[PDB]
Amino acid sequence: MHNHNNRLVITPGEPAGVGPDLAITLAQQDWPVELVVCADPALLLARASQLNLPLQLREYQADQPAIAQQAGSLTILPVKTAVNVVPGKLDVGNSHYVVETLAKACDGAISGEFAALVTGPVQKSIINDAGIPFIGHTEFFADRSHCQRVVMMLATEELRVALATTHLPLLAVPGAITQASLHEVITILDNDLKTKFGITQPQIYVCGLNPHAGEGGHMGHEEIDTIIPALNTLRQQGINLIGPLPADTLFQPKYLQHADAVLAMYHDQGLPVLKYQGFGRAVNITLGLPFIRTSVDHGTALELAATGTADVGSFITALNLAIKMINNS
Amino acid sequence: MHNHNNRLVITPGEPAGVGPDLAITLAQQDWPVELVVCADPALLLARASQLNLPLQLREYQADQPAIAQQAGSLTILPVKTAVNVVPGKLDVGNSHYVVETLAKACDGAISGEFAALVTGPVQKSIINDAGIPFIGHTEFFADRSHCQRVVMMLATEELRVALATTHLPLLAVPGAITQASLHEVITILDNDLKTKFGITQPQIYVCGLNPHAGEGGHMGHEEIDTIIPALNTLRQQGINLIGPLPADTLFQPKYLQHADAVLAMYHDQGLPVLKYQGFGRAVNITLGLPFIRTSVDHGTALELAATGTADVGSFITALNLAIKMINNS
Ligand SMILES: OC[C@H]1O[C@@](CO)(O[C@H]2O[C@H](CO)[C@@H](O)[C@H](O)[C@H]2O)[C@@H](O)[C@@H]1O
Ligand SMILES: OC[C@H]1O[C@@](CO)(O[C@H]2O[C@H](CO)[C@@H](O)[C@H](O)[C@H]2O)[C@@H](O)[C@@H]1O
Ligand code: NI
Ligand code: NI
Repeated sequence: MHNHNNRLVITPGEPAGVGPDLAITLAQQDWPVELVVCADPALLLARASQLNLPLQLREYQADQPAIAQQAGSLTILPVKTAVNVVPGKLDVGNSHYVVETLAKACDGAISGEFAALVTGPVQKSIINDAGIPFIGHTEFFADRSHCQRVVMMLATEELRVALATTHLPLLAVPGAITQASLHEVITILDNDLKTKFGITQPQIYVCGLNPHAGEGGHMGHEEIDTIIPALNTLRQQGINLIGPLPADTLFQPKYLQHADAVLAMYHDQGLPVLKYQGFGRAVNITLGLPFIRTSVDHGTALELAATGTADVGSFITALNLAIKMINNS
Repeated sequence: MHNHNNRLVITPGEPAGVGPDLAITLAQQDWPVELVVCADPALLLARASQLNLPLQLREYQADQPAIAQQAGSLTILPVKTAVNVVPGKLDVGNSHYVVETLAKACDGAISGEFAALVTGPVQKSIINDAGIPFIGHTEFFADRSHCQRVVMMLATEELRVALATTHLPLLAVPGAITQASLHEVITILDNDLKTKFGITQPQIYVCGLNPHAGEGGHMGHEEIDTIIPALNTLRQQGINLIGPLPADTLFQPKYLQHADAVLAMYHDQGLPVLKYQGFGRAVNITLGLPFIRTSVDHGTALELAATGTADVGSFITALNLAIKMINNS
């Protein structure tokens, strides 16, 4: 989107989970944008009561100017649960409700009614148990957006890793890396660093696939046959790319500090460092969608729902990042 | 070895490299053990001159009591270079000398003449160019020790990762993990944590091979078919093992803090986090050898030889770890 307004939509997600707690907790401070929470209002107020935190919900008025959200409030875009919610207890009765809040939030983000979509956790199993096709937010938003390719990034305030491949068995990773696949992934990554993170000339640092980036062909051939040629084609199109580098070189701070994003070839090459340094404030950012979407990188934490022990760090950081992307855009 | 004396052998390694600088720099403080440096004495004194640091070499007297090394000195076990050494310039003429210092140091560590072997960097190419079979210190010491299996560990003062597999292309990793291979690797790892690190009941935490440790068979089958059964056999023999866990769970500090060592299944699953947090003070420790051996985790840094800019952190930490292993043993 070339223009962004001053309203963000938040879906708390699974009502039995901690998303509601976390939304209510986020709401105890002032924000520079309007926080439009798509959720059941009774739930939020009752969860706020269970946690002993105050909360006033303001009706969402689409035709009004955004009002920067004030401490002790949220702006509600009300959607009703079908059944009573009991914290910690999944109930198939409320899955239509969860997915409805996603649909609404996604439709808004698409049109630009909402400047960014920030998501709390949902539970795939209970959604499926209600007969609704669902894997994650990513596929639901991609399909509803008619978005043909997305790229996963995990990011903290200080470090961004994107993945060339995601939830594949290790056996399948080398075959899944092609020149075509890397072309698509890096184009999206470079495009969003510019358009979403507002970095005019992103420096993207790339991991080899093999240990020591293949050590001259002595420890694998994928760097020579596939990665290097793909990067060179992209550099011809103007994308600033350094690598491929050994992962255990690149992930030293002395080099990391130079990267705007790192592209890991596979899940466990990239995520461990981020989680190590993340202090539980890591944020999932879905690239390639036609709008800004950030997310918590934890689950529903059902056992912690309504306890006051759920950590708000991921959600606060997700919302913080969203807001910078709205602006640095 | 059931008993350790108060003498450590240091091989500075490649004379044209930074190993000599680093040895001379280590020597500017007091140590609780005797530091027997197997190297050319003219080289060390000349490198000390180039770096403007003082240095007195004490002749090594095997039949005397160890004397705790004093600041401004080393104990020399002299071995002559064949040709003049020029910092930064590899010379095939001196490779026989490098390998001779390794042989001597290794023979001593074997017999218990030396309580631990700590190695500076060597350069494989120049050793090979002189017609001498060489890959690394590890294979040279393993073969000379008649040691049938070694396990690589990278460790800092705060975190230890061992690897189930090392310098293999990613394609080869899943096939290289067997019940047999994991049995051998974990036996060695557990044995050395007890005998070398002095941890009576090591808690070893194990990564799955696949992302999310295979997610119940939905993201790979190796955890179910191979890893889990291997760990259960080992737990029957009394080895305390937690996992397999997702790498991007396990490498969070909140869980790491509980592990005495982490076993990563492959190189890039384990090393990046260690290097990230290592601040360049990471130490390679070779497990399974019949003596304690620690090492720098950097190369010869030829361009930095005699500049005073080479970082001593890895070497200081390597020597520090060696000394604790001598004692905690
Ligand atoms: O040993 C590293 C190995 O990685 C490659 C890429 O596959 O090169 C990387 O490392 C080089 C420094 O060792 C850099 O000059 C290069 O730009 C970087 O891509 C291989 O060529 C090399 O053998
Ligand atoms: O999703 C994790 C995945 O890993 C396995 C091992 O392959 O189990 C690990 O994680 C469980 C918690 O989710 C622990 O109970 C277990 O001890 C640990 O090994 C799989 O069983 C699971 O599907
Ligand atoms: Ni994942
Ligand atoms: Ni390596």
